[PDB]
Amino acid sequence: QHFLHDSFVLQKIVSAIHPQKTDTLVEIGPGRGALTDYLLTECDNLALVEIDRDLVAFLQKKYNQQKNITIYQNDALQFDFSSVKTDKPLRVVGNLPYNISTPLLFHLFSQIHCIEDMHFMLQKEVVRRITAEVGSHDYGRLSVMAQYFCDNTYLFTVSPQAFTPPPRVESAIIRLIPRHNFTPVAKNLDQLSHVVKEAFSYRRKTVGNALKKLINPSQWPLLEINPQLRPQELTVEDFVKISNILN
Repeated sequence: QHFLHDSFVLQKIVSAIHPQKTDTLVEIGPGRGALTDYLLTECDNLALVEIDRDLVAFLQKKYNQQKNITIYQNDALQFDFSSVKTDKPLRVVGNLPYNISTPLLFHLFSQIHCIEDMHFMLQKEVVRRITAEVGSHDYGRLSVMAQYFCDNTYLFTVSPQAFTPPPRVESAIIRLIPRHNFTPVAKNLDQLSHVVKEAFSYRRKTVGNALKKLINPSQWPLLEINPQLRPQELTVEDFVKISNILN
């Protein structure tokens, strides 16, 4: 676990989020509450989600007199964010390890109607992948799903020296904002997830070969997609189009 301790970074995070007392926030991976201590004065309610028993015990001692802090000892990967009963979508924030980043994001996406926006500290590489340009070596399954669900923005890089103990690599803050008002929509989100997972299973296949069990040769022209391209060359809407012809 890497705990953020640099006050400049911490304040920079608060500024990016711009918490308001209208807001209900959920912080995943609060650590010692370094960021929490800034946030609790700026919002209506702040729920902390953490699986570690010792961390939670420390947090409970720290915040049991704090009216607007609520603490959940739960697995964030299984957490039902709709169980935080409030009138408005939640603002999610947090500090995530690499190994849990994709599954936590996908989990949040599956409940995205519950979520106003997200600000996370992640390993810089993950942020690059989330915000990757079509065609790049960083553009893959994570890129495609995250960019289908959200408009995503790299905000700034954070050096290892900001954390205790320090990570081995650069970190970064990313903003993800659920999209609305776009067309075409994927009519079936499971179909979309399957198409994209299959497409990127073997990155060096042509998409035609990758998806040969799903799309036959006569269908590629209907999608106006060149099946000789590798999947990394397809746009998010290309994948949405693939998904929709299957439903």
